[PDB]
Amino acid sequence: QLQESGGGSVQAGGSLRLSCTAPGYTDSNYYMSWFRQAPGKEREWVAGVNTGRGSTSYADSVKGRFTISQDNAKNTMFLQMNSLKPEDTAIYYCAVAACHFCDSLPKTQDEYILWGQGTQVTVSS
Repeated sequence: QLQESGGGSVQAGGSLRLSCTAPGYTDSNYYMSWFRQAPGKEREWVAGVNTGRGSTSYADSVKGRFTISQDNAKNTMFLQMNSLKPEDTAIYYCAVAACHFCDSLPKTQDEYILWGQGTQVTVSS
């Protein structure tokens, strides 16, 4: 029951902005991460934000082209994806977990509690 939007197809070098909203999370601090999976591969962590600290982190394959930006509303985040390349084509998934210590952004699949459907991103040359 996450709200995800922004996916679609874009030419190579273009950009998209993925949006993710967690309805109950105006309370709490939380981890929110993006994972992606292309048909035939595992689901890799892409980027995430630790609202408890205020910090963001990125996988090396997207570092310098993907940035997370907060919203005025504290239960929503955006992933701005620039200079997209074909191998960024995949289903992108938002994931959220309420935060106790707010101690370190987790980078695997199984430590996140809430998941969306995923938005599909297709990059064509």
